[PDB]
Amino acid sequence: EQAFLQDLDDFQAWLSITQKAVASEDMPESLPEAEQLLQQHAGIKDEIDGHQDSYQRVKESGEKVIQGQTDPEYLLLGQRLEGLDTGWDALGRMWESRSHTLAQCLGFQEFQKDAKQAEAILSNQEYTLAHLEPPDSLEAAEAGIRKFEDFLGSMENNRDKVLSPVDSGNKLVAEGNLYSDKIKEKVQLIEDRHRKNNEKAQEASVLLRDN
Repeated sequence: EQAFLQDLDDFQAWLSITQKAVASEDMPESLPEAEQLLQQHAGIKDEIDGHQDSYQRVKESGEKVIQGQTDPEYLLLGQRLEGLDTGWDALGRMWESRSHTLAQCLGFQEFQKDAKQAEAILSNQEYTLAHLEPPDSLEAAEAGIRKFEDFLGSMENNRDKVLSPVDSGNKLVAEGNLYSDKIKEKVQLIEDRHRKNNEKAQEASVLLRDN
């Protein structure tokens, strides 16, 4: 009564250790962290699939071992095997659930990074659109117009960087991501500033041309 027990002891311990790791409530707070946890979770899956076969052998053998036995040792071993089946199923579900949550966390972190980039682009656009300098001379007049044209060119260049988080955000919300509240709010503010900047830039274009 050694090889079987050792393996049971071993698997149960591995199970206990893996359930704990998966039971973690640690939520990513950065995109690199989010990628880290995903990697670790992926590794845990490999360990789980790697233990499946041995789990089955222990399960099936456990039944034969206790079968027909009446000594306390076997009755206790029998209860222990019930635990194993439970913990094994519990682990599977815990993993799936944990995997599900980290994916959402990766999605939100990515969005957060892109959303912050768009906010910066937008703040800068707002700064430029905030004040127009009256030409002190012909040289200044040419410079103003030209500088603004390049500005308009950059608005067009960053267009994708601004709209990107809007599309990724809405999609996250559409998938029912757990951060939806924060995401909805940030997506709206971006959309609104993007809309206002464009309108304000169109008016400015006219101003610089007719004055």
